[PDB]
Amino acid sequence: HHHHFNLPPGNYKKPKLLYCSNGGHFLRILPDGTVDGTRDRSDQHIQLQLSAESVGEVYIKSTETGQYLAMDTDGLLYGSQTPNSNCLFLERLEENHYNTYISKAHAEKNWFVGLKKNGSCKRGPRTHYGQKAILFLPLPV
Repeated sequence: HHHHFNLPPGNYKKPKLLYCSNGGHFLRILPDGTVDGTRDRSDQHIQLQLSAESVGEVYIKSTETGQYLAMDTDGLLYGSQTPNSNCLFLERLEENHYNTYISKAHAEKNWFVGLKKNGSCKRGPRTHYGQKAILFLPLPV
């Protein structure tokens, strides 16, 4: 493609929690389709199942509700009931350590999945390489 191909180690067999180093929040997909982050590890909407379409391309689904993480045309994250092209993310390693997710549908603009220090999701255009907001650490459930 038009991006590097350094991939993170690990597999997709088990669901995971995506911990964002920015404010220490776990990515969360609420039932109402809202996406944000919470520090509460017992939350039932932070358990995410990642699966790969093609190598380096993944879907991120909440095991609790079955919703797929998706980014709209204006760069906002939301939970989609069905796995369409806007639910695909390029899963890449960053700084030889973290996981980052670029919206495939908007990869030319580098719109990343990201969380602010206050736990609210960042809007695509507002994300950039170099921010802690886009840096995630996957933890097995």
